[PDB]
Amino acid sequence: GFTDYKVADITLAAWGRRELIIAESEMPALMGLRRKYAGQQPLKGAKILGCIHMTIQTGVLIETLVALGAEVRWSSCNIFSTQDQAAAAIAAAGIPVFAWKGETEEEYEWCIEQTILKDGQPWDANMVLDDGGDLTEILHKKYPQMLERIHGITEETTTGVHRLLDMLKNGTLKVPAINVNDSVTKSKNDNKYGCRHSLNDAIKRGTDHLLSGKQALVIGYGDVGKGSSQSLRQEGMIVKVAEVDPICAMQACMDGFEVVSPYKNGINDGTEASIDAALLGKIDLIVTTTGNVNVCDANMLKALKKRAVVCNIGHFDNEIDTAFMRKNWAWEEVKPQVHKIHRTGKDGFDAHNDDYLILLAEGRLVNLGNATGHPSRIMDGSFANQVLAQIHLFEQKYADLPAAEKAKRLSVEVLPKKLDEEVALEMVKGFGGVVTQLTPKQAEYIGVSVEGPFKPDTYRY
Amino acid sequence: GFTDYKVADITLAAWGRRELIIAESEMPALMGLRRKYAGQQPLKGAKILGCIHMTIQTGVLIETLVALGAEVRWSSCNIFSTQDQAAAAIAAAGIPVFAWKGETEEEYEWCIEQTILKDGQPWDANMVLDDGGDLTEILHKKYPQMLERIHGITEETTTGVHRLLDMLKNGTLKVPAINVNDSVTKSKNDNKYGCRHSLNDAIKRGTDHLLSGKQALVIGYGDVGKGSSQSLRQEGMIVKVAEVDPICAMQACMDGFEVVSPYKNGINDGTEASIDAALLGKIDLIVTTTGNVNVCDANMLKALKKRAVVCNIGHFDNEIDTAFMRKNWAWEEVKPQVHKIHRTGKDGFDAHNDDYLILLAEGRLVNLGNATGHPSRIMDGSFANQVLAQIHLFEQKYADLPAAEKAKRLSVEVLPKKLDEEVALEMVKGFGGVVTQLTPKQAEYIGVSVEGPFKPDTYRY
Amino acid sequence: GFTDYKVADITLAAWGRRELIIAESEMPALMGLRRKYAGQQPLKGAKILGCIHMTIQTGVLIETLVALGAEVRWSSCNIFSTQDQAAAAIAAAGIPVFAWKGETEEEYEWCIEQTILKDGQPWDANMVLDDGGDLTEILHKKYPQMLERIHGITEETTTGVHRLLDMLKNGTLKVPAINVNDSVTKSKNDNKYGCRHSLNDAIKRGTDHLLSGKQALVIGYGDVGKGSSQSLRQEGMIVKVAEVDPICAMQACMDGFEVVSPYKNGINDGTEASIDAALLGKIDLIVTTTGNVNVCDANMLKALKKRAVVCNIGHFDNEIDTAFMRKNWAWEEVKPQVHKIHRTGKDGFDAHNDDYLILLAEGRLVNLGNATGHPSRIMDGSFANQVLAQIHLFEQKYADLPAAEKAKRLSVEVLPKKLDEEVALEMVKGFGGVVTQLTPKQAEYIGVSVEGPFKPDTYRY
Amino acid sequence: GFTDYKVADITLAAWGRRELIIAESEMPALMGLRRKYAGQQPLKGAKILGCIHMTIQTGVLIETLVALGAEVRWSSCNIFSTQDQAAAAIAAAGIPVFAWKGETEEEYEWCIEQTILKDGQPWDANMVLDDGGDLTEILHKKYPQMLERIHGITEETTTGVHRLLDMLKNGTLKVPAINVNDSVTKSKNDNKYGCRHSLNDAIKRGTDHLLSGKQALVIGYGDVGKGSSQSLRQEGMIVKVAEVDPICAMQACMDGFEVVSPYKNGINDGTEASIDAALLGKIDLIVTTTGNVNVCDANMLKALKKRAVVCNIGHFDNEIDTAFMRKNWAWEEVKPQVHKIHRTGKDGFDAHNDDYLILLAEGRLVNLGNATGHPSRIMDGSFANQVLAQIHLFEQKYADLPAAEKAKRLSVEVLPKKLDEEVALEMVKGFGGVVTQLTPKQAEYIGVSVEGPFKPDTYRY
Ligand SMILES: NC(=O)c1ccc[n+]([C@@H]2O[C@H](COP(=O)([O-])OP(=O)(O)OC[C@H]3O[C@@H](n4cnc5c(N)ncnc54)[C@H](O)[C@@H]3O)[C@@H](O)[C@H]2O)c1
Ligand SMILES: NC(=O)c1ccc[n+]([C@@H]2O[C@H](COP(=O)([O-])OP(=O)(O)OC[C@H]3O[C@@H](n4cnc5c(N)ncnc54)[C@H](O)[C@@H]3O)[C@@H](O)[C@H]2O)c1
Ligand SMILES: NC(=O)c1ccc[n+]([C@@H]2O[C@H](COP(=O)([O-])OP(=O)(O)OC[C@H]3O[C@@H](n4cnc5c(N)ncnc54)[C@H](O)[C@@H]3O)[C@@H](O)[C@H]2O)c1
Ligand SMILES: NC(=O)c1ccc[n+]([C@@H]2O[C@H](COP(=O)([O-])OP(=O)(O)OC[C@H]3O[C@@H](n4cnc5c(N)ncnc54)[C@H](O)[C@@H]3O)[C@@H](O)[C@H]2O)c1
Ligand SMILES: Nc1ncnc2c1ncn2[C@@H]1O[C@H](CO)[C@@H](O)[C@H]1O
Ligand SMILES: [Cl-]
Ligand SMILES: [Co+2]
Ligand SMILES: [Co+2]
Ligand SMILES: [Co+2]
Ligand SMILES: [Co+2]
Ligand SMILES: [K+]
Ligand SMILES: [K+]
Ligand SMILES: [K+]
Ligand SMILES: [K+]
Repeated sequence: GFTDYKVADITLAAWGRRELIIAESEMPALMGLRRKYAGQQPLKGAKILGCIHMTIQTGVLIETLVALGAEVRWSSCNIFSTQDQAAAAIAAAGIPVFAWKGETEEEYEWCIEQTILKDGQPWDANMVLDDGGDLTEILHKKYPQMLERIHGITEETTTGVHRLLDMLKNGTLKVPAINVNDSVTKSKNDNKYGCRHSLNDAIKRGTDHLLSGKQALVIGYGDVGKGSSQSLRQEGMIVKVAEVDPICAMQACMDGFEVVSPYKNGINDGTEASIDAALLGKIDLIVTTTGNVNVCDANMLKALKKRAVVCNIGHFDNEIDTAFMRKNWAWEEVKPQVHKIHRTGKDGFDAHNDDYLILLAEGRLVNLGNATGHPSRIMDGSFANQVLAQIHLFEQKYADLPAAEKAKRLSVEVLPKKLDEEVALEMVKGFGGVVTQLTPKQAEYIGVSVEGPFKPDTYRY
Repeated sequence: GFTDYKVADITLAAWGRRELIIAESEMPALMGLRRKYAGQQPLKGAKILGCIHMTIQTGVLIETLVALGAEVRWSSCNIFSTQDQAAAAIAAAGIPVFAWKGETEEEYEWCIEQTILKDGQPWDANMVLDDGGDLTEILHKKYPQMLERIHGITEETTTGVHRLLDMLKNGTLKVPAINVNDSVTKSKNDNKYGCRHSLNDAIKRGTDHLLSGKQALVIGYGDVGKGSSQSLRQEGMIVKVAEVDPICAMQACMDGFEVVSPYKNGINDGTEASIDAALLGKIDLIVTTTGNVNVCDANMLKALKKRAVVCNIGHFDNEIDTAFMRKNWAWEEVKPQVHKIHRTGKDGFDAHNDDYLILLAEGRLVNLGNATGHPSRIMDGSFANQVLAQIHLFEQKYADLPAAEKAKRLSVEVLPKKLDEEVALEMVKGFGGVVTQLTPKQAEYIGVSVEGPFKPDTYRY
Repeated sequence: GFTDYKVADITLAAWGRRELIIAESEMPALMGLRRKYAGQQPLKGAKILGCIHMTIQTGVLIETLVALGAEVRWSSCNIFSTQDQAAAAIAAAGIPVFAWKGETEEEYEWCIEQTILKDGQPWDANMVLDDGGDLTEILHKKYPQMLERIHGITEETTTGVHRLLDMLKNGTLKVPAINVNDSVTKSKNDNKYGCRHSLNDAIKRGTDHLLSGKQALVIGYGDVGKGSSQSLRQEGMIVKVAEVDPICAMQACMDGFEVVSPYKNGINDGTEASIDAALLGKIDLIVTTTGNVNVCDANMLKALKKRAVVCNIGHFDNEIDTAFMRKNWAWEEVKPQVHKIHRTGKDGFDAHNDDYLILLAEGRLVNLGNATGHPSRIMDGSFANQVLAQIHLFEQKYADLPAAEKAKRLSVEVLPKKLDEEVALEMVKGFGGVVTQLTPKQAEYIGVSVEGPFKPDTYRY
Repeated sequence: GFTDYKVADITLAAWGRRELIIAESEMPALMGLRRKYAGQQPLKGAKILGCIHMTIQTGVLIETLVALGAEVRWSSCNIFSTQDQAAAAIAAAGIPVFAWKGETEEEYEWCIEQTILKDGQPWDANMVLDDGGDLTEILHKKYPQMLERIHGITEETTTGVHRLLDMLKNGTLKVPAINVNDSVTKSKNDNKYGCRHSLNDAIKRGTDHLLSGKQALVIGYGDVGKGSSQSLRQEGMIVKVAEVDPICAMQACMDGFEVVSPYKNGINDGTEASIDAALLGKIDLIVTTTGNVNVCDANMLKALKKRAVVCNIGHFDNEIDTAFMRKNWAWEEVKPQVHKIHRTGKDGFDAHNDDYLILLAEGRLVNLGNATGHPSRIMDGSFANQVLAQIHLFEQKYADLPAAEKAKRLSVEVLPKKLDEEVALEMVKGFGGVVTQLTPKQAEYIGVSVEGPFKPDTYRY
């Protein structure tokens, strides 16, 4: 009798359920929270709007929140990141989900509205779980009355956290948020090792190209850039790295990479003459990891080696100037989320043309677009933090506080290190690792409790 | 024309000068500071007490301070870390230096005193550069009147910073200090990549042991532990990692290491029954990296595989219970800083005994004891921060300020991120790396200045 | 009106053609032969029975053989290795092909018969291209008269060559063969680096398991074992290696792997008491690479850690005792070529049972069964050797020769080193690599020609 | 007492003996032969002329030969490769040895003659152990009557085997020889992994340069070139590889290296204009590994980046045109075996000249000249083959055979694979590895004995 959903094929639910059962055995921290908190039901009464990639891993996150007492309405934060068997299994469980792989931009917006509205009217939501900030901005711009009764936002990714901090700076953030990205068991696990696992994964599934012996250029060397560069280098690629941050560039040099710039002397003056055409003429694969705009621009695309692969693993697809390629070049679909971009003109192409580029996921997040994103055992850390962040903000009950009390708690904060450590401990135990217990003398020698926390907040790991 | 020094062999000065000239070509950030601030002469009047490993790298640091206007009196912070040709070259340049490789503990204390006192009476020092805090504590415990004329302390390493913070929280810190260690171009360069370069280097010079295919156990996975594990793994060792911090252990698992404890279930009950004898019976090499006490204890040493190598790369030698071995086991010197510890007895050993351990540098920090420590191009980052930290505190002139302003500036702080980035930039240029310059639109997009700083202070890299 | 084929779905032909166009640009050695030999038509009159994995890469091989003048009738040598879009593209080109992914065993035997028979009568073939030797043995055991007109066999893989050598020493081999496997551009490219690329690829596609931090056991350390071990180790797995060959075990040790046996002291007495249960109880992934029988036996499977992944990348599925699992344990299909094997027994599994193993491709070649096998740029080397071998034996015309001179040519040979090098050179050029030309003085100095061959036949590379 | 020796410092004997006792525990194959054969005395009556690097490892080899019953007279095959404490320890055991680190070329020849002659007349030698072929050449050209009574030669290295085969081809080889180099436990252990261990080791001891993030060019990708490339890559260097063998170049590409040539298009046109100056102007370190002549020629040396390090790890120094640098450029000794080559003129140099190269070991093999060569556990394999080869040829008694029998046995051969495997087995056991024993069914399946040999002679490993 349940119809409050829209997925690609509900008959895929049994397959999704089999994969959810597997993923549970791969996510000990998330399943540890399920057992620890099921009796006390900390999310009883919570009504969570969720917008994050509708994968098998998100499925385990959704059912954990529900198991702790929440009701949810869910959509994906990307048009290509949904796993249809995951969405089908969630909808089969009676959970409102509006997501499928290959949405159009209009369908993407429609799916978010379907979570916001129930039976044509605003849902009685009181919590928000977001990845990238799209759902968060729509609520602020269009549904401010709903935010009055929402207790908090838990944001997954670097880009979303940037947008939250902009709203806080401008005095336009309406409810407090927890920066889930900057838990060490998120940023230094998800962003880095997740992309290490899934970047070459997506490139292989999309192209089946040998990577060993070829030239790669990674734009950026943050957490995603670090993991992305290792994903290619461990496959045998000759990887060069571009960065605007000299500290990250220093790490790239020390990690054994040649730090280069697409522009002569690193100065992009807007002309084709500032492009290091000799450098780009050798690159077989360029990956953007910056969260910035136009870091693989039109003039870089013009100068790339013939038949090079172009992909983005940053959150939004404007890191590559795909708009330029649509306006000027002919797109030939090899298969879903794999396109040959013929640089010979806009209208038509010789099917045996050799002057083309291969674009993955149409410039969207390549790991989730052409593969399945991060593996369950890595997302275990990010999503255990998500559950702890939902519990924390829901227990605070910001929406119920008076005006003078709301003002003292309107912030974008991170979880305490003690909880960060406790998530990490379950992850380590999941590998069969054994952490040593400090003796009382040792604990006093380095000035910490035997239980932790073991590092000051300034520690960078 | 100069006789206020004490080195092992002044005839080594020409050799040391030849290596100093090479090291300058390997330290562009430090030498870059030398030229930029040369005419300004910002350290004129500075009289710096310096206590840090008297290596060739420290030699370039000393002559950078002198070139900027400073007068110094120097000693080493470790008995085995001095390079005798470096100390000879410094002494030959008319700089008071009291350091040589192979000091006794008595001679170690005498060397720090020869810097503190000039011609029988206390020097009119006004600045302090320290590595580990031994000189800092002597000043506070034995020469507190000299601290009245001292403007600040610049501390190199993790252990010294811990001691600085303890004095601050007890109200005993007499002068402000700069945590040079927690610059990213220090901790995430020196502590990590330095030990990656110099750990296997020191193990090779001491034993010439093949490392590939053997079993290692690294105690600790902080910055030193991360670099030490990679030093051994990149040589092909099978590395297991012990940690008390679950977050660091999580990093170790994701980095591809098995996380183990020397104690069953990680619980040391002080008894041999708690030792995982099967695990330690397979370890060919153990390395301590914790900055903690007794992390390789007497019971672990008894259970270690025969002929296993024992060494420490933390700052102080008490990470290993060498006192137990001195009390109970016979020591056979193979060569300087290499001993066979025969577990068959104290008062004699069969020349062909098979039941022994190999101890490097008598438990003192092994990279400087059995090799030359970190390479010049890495210490470039650390010591560019040291010079900047000295310039900062000396310009503050804390000692000449009223009491109301003294208590306001009495702190242990780090250099601004902007200087951290400018140090990193010179290091990248030294590799031939080219950093990209943000366009104005990109800088506005991510909310930074084109000049930087490029990261929020919370960023962990 | 061409209907002489059987594929899964001919409407996939255009997709396959798009991927064949890309594959051609990834296979410069194969496409170089196609253009070097097109006008000469060296395979005019050749009628080739081909039996090898019907992949995109095989498609480029087939169309190369056709472009040089040959007629072919093709099947796949494995029930799971066909790429249906590749089979469709070939069938759409008017080429008899009988292959689809997911054949039953009876359909597999039927497909080879459809190549052997045209219109119910034995085809007038004169060449054989084989991978594994199944087609070769059927011709010898069932169609011997057909071998009177066959000029030669070109065998792709290690297992197939073993079978050819057994027939040669028994005097049952009726036509000469070329050992394509033992070209250096095959065995030391395909067998090693191919599995390096495609082993972790298949495991990710089948399970999406995180590999970093988990425990793997690779049975065997030949060419396939070496590449498989590197596939897992580069992902951060802790890899242990098993071997019966001490020389190969020595290489594993030096490469940084712990060498272990599933049996106590390496002695398999057939009892569970000989299984090293403590070792296998920690293994998350076992991979067989031996070409031998029952190297992952029933008692090993009983002792494996719960939820461990089991797969074989050797040629035949009897490396793992899947017959035991099919007889005693309950199989739950997750998706095609992914089965959970519940060790709770044979009569009903619980969907939430935790005591299962995950078997990939039902024990068949996992890289081809769960992914797409080796990438085009690697198969370029193997299939360029295939073309040269087919040319060589077809030119010899063994079947049209005197009996005395036929006996002089009945042999299992490898291609000459000069052609091996010429294949490698085109692969090197495909990477943009530039080899150096020896000067005549240098060529004399080492006793070679400037043109090569550069190594004696004893050289092992 | 005993005076039949010449070494640097006899008082180093005790230190050398302590390191010999350690090395015995690192060489289980060599010590296993000592244990297995001591009672049989297989070398009773053997009188071995030995010319090979007088290291600690050669010391264990010498004492194993003596322990099996032989007498020896020894010299080093390189002027810089002797460890003076090893030579002193051997002389102190009453064994004739003529070697010291830092010989002149004239002293090198004198040392070899001191082994050949005892008390001014030819020694009653009957066996030869050689590394490089210098001793072999002198006997053929100057002492042919001694070769009448010599039963054979055991040659260690690739360059020496080449010289043997030249003499055999020309009919000038007077006694049979065993190619020790081409045992797999030699060439694929010593040549590869030995240089992996000792190349970066020697570069660090000589220069203490940071290697990570810098540019290397390895000339050659044979066994030594493969090991040398890994030695630099595992340290974080950006390694480019040069080769003339396209098969070896193919392996470099697949191993993740860019394959380049010092000459434009790989062609030397006899002028500086054919030098890729852009490439060489970026190289921080060049290593020659070829066994060829002038692979780092004068014009390459002129175009190398300022302050680049230049070293050779081939057997002979003529891989680098050191003669050109001697004639044209000023040499400044940094320290023993480390020279700055000032490219500003032959006359003199400014101490602060930036235009110099750093040459290690004056172009002689750098691992032995600037460090200690391969570690004991690797040399265990090579030198166990040496002992077995000495036994095999001494037992054959070629010198006592009639002319007609000599003709049937005058050859350059390798040890049988069975012995190669038994050497490997002891090396594997030294790591704690456990080799699996084949079942009788498994042995029959792959067609080998359960005892081995396990591979055909064609197998390349
Ligand atoms: N696909 C995934 O699974 C996944 C996971 C986590 C984060 N992300 C996304 O990836 C992006 C990066 O995330 P992060 O956590 O690594 O952030 P980060 O801030 O740590 O790294 C981004 C880096 O890009 C560099 N950069 C910026 N502009 C540049 C330019 N023009 N050229 C070169 N370098 C430039 C910055 O210096 C910075 O170090 C974000 O959009 C984030 O949401 C994706
Ligand atoms: N020799 C060198 O060149 C060099 C360079 C830098 C720092 N250091 C020294 O090395 C030490 C470590 O420095 P760091 O920067 O890595 O500090 P860190 O705090 O970043 O790392 C130390 C780690 O040890 C772990 N640890 C503590 N007690 C433990 C125990 N009983 N068992 C297992 N793990 C345990 C902690 O959890 C922590 O992660 C300090 O003494 C520092 O001064 C030496
Ligand atoms: N799937 C692919 O893409 C692919 C590619 C090439 C070859 N293959 C197949 O893989 C198999 C191996 O090929 P290869 O070239 O590596 O052959 P190989 O002879 O070089 O290696 C096989 C190794 O297995 C070892 N071995 C045998 N029995 C063992 C046992 N009981 N325990 C442990 N080790 C044992 C042998 O010592 C040998 O070193 C063959 O069947 C071959 O046809 C598959
Ligand atoms: N120092 C040591 O410890 C050590 C150990 C073993 C061997 N060696 C010596 O090292 C040398 C190489 O030994 P190997 O066993 O590796 O021999 P190898 O034949 O296996 O490798 C040498 C390689 O050099 C390549 N080459 C030749 N001329 C070249 C040129 N002009 N440019 C580029 N590449 C070129 C060849 O193609 C060949 O692959 C020999 O002289 C040997 O005696 C030294
Ligand atoms: N430590 C060492 N002791 C003795 N011989 C060595 C050592 N290192 C390398 N060699 C040998 O030197 C030869 C090259 O001259 C190689 O064949 C190798 O076996
Ligand atoms: Cl010439
Ligand atoms: Co998102
Ligand atoms: Co110190
Ligand atoms: Co086959
Ligand atoms: Co030699
Ligand atoms: K996934
Ligand atoms: K140093
Ligand atoms: K493929
Ligand atoms: K050595």
